[PDB]
Amino acid sequence: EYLVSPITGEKIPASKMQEHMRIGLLDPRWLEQRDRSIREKQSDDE
RNA sequence: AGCUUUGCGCAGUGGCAGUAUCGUAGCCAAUGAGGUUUAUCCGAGGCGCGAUUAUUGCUAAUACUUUUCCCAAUAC
Repeated sequence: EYLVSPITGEKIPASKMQEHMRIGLLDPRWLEQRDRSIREKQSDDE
């Protein structure tokens, strides 16, 4: 179902539109925080 | 042709509070979250996890000496 994105404007259909609204608004700082957590929580000695 | 309403942006001028702000390729949620009162009634976010000066950035405070010139006859 060729819809319109209020973020980009591409023609995303009915079902994957919802996921688009969860990804297109995902905070870029979340990626940095998750990579920081991986780097900090996996370099620890037992 | 002004007047005006709603929502959304960009700003400007203020006021208020730092026990709160944000994140959520984690989960659940109008096919119903949560319900202590008004329950054959109300009606949205909630939980877990994470960051932190209980939002985050800047700006400023916490010192003087290198050089470079020299003495001499109108004489056996």
